[PDB]
Amino acid sequence: GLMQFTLPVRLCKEIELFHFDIGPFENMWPGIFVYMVHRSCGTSCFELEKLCRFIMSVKKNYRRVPYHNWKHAVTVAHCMYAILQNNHTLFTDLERKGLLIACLCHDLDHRGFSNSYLQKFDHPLAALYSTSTMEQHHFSQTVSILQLEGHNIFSTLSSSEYEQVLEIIRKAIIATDLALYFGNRKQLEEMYQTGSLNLNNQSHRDRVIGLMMTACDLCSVTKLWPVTKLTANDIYAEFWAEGDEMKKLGIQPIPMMDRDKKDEVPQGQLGFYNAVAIPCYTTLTQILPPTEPLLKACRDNLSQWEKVIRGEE
Ligand SMILES: CS(=O)(=O)c1cccc(-n2ccc(=O)c(-c3ccnn3-c3cc(F)ccc3F)n2)c1
Ligand SMILES: [Cl-]
Ligand SMILES: [Mg+2]
Ligand SMILES: [Zn+2]
Repeated sequence: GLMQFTLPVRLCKEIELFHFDIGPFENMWPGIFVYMVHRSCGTSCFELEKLCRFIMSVKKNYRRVPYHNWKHAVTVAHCMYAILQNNHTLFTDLERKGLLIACLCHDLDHRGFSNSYLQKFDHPLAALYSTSTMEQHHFSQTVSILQLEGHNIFSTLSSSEYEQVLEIIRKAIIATDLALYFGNRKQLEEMYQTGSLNLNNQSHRDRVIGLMMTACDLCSVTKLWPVTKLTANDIYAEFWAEGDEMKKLGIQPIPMMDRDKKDEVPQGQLGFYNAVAIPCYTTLTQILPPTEPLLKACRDNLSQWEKVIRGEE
């Protein structure tokens, strides 16, 4: 039990900060995640043998796509770690366990295509799961991996603790469907502003955990500008591949996905910051004040894109 994961000094210090980038060394990402579980949760909350085997099976079931890959999973898990560590006392033992795993597993077996493309292609997954298509698949994949021999990291939880954590993970992964984000945030905005928000109301927690998941998922817009700008290439590589596939189905894609309209990206980023990312981190900061650094970094990156449009870069 007395085996700690230890990171070089720079990573040890910077991993605590919201804007940490996990770096280009793939083989350090597992250690970085176990490190975050040990500090967030405890060295006893998982059997290392089972955790390690769970992490490497999850890694294996992420695909070699430009953005929705293993690096994305660990990046989203790290943002969640930063939130839990800046909000120590507000979350239960089970919520800390469930949510880091939820974040690691939230895009399992992503193919690089939106729910929309699956529906218009008429993919079997779109028949199995009529809404939040990929997110139901992601949870399904999470459950399948937990059930491989020697992979059940929740074994030593009671039957009711176990049912609770799988329920936390299911809602967390479903909430990463950005189509559900708009309504979730509207409701949390209303409840905060009437003083009706109660963290003892489970269905209020559910919504707050929902908004944290959107925050962690979108967290590439909260990094130092050079990280944010370079992730955007990966994001748009997937978008333009989906646009190509739309044109193959005979559908003109939205401009976001059309690689012909590559000139419109800077304005498209402003819309996304203004319509999605700024509202998301604003409402998160209202509910969880210590997550303000995510709103601040997001605002800095909005300004960086405004400079791109104004020809200053
Ligand atoms: C038209 S809309 O409903 O506003 C809508 C639907 C889907 C994607 C975007 N969108 C546009 C521009 C971006 O930069 C991102 C972005 C930034 C960080 N993560 N993501 C992201 C988020 C996802 F959910 C999926 C894939 C992603 F790259 N997302 C907008
Ligand atoms: Cl601590
Ligand atoms: Mg997803
Ligand atoms: Zn994601």
